[PDB]
Amino acid sequence: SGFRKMAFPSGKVEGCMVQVTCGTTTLNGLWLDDVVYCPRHVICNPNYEDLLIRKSNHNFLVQAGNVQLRVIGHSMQNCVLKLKVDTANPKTPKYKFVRIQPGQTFSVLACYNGSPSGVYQCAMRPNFTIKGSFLNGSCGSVGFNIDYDCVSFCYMHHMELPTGVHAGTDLEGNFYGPFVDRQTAQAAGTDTTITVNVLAWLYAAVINGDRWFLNRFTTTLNDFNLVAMKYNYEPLTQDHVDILGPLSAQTGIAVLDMCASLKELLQNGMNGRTILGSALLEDEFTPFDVVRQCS
Amino acid sequence: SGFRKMAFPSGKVEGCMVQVTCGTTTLNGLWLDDVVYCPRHVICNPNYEDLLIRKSNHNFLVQAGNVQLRVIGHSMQNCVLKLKVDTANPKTPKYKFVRIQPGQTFSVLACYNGSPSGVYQCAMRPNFTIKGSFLNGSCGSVGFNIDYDCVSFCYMHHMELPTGVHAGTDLEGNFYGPFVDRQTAQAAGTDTTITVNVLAWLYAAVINGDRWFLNRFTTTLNDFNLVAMKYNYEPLTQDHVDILGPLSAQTGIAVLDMCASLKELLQNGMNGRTILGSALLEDEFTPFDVVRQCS
Ligand SMILES: *C(=O)c1cccc2c(I)n[nH]c12
Ligand SMILES: *C(=O)c1cccc2c(I)n[nH]c12
Ligand SMILES: [Cl-]
Ligand SMILES: [Cl-]
Repeated sequence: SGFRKMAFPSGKVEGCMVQVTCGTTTLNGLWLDDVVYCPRHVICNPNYEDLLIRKSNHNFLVQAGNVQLRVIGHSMQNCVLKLKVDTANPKTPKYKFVRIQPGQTFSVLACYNGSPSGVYQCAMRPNFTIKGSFLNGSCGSVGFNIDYDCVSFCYMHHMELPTGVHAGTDLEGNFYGPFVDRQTAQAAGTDTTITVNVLAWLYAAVINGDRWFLNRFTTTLNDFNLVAMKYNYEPLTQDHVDILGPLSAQTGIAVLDMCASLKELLQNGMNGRTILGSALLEDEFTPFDVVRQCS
Repeated sequence: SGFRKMAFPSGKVEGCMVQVTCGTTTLNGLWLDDVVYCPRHVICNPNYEDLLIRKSNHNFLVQAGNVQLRVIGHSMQNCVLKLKVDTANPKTPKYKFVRIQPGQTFSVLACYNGSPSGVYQCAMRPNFTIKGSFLNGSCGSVGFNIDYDCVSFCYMHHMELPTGVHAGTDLEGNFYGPFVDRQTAQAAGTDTTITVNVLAWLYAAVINGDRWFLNRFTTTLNDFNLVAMKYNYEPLTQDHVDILGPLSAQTGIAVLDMCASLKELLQNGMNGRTILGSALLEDEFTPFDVVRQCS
């Protein structure tokens, strides 16, 4: 019983975190086999190809705890620097670089000066920002999922935007969203609520005995989607209805009956009631998150 | 910027988690130096001294990943079993066994069959329960804080109570609260809201630019405490006012001015507004948690 924002155990990622310094700029890197990955900003209008051609291997200080790693090669891939080192990280887990979709969740290991500070779950918002928790020095901190023994790295932290939300890249240095790794007027676009996640979370609440918000009513996909649009919820698709199948089955509540409940919650609010300890409709749990945690 | 329920990085604890089996009962243990700690329930009205005297070392299967640990001694300390093993855990961190107070937070590493599944933050409620997330098999999962390099273990998971909340022990096997490790009519007592934490979190919101709920008003400790009692909030003490000092100073808001804001929030509710992404007054962040995460 119970329902928490649960992160993956961070051990496998902690053994990969290093400190990278160039000049008087320090930030975090990720040490997998004999490569260290970090934000190319570590070498800072800028023209990064110009800035990098002016560097040598000896201009990069990499520290894994105490041990200094010798840099023997450097190259840029999009917004990430790859520092080749003379030692394979003996703690390298099985890993993959995957890009996630808006609406998907991942764990963030927040790190300062190469030292892990804390782990929390995040969703990629529809507007390709994340509502993270990051202070000066967290640049290079990574986001990940773990399946069996395999770490799927999906995010590397770069920027804080003016609304206090966060912007970064996948591990091949491609930004999520229309953001750049320099100072501009850039701002988060308008965001939406992740409908499939809100329905997943209502399923979690049912599995955990919160049933107050249910009703005998139903609706069609199309009449649901007309109320969705009105309250800045993204459209529900048949794929979404299909991925909610296993939760529908476990609870005996049709997806379109759960939609009728959500329409009533959006039209009436909660009348001072809570669901799974929240007074608002939570949208940062995926169907997979609910199945992973509930039973 | 941002404010998340952040857990400690779990690596140091993951390297200590083992599986313990006795008969057909399996649960989790904690392997520190040459001792394994687990819930004595693993040997299950029961009379545990009777049950334990009937066991031998060979009746305990301890598995650290694949490696079977040889049990060379067994003893009971309150509700915890101590299995002496022939090998010191080479991954033992610096550690302490500390008992926490109601209102204090800790990280939970939820584990199944000796394998870590997920990490989340919990508070010890005033009624000495925790609102955890635990499924069958999580028995033995531990709660902890980390200071520098030192793991302070504070909780070992035992029971789910009929409201779906959780009960366990400190690492010397002394229960938090008036609970026993057997089936009875036992239930959580009435709970209260942790006032000092709610004020800490309002400070976090200010540090992060949520200031809508502030007012020009003040109150005394005693007039605050009269509204506290009415809404099932615990009393605020001068110690509490003292521990809020550093957050008061950083924000320039007197503790008793923040109390006046809280009284208004309790009397009026939020009028459909949010604070740090919540529509209700959050009480599971300590003053230390806010200082740790904010700046
Ligand atoms: C990390 O701190 C980081 C990464 C990319 C761009 C920037 C900027 I402008 N300031 N810090 C950055
Ligand atoms: C762990 O599962 C555990 C610990 C203590 C007591 C009990 C009981 I009764 N069922 N499971 C227990
Ligand atoms: Cl790999
Ligand atoms: Cl120690």
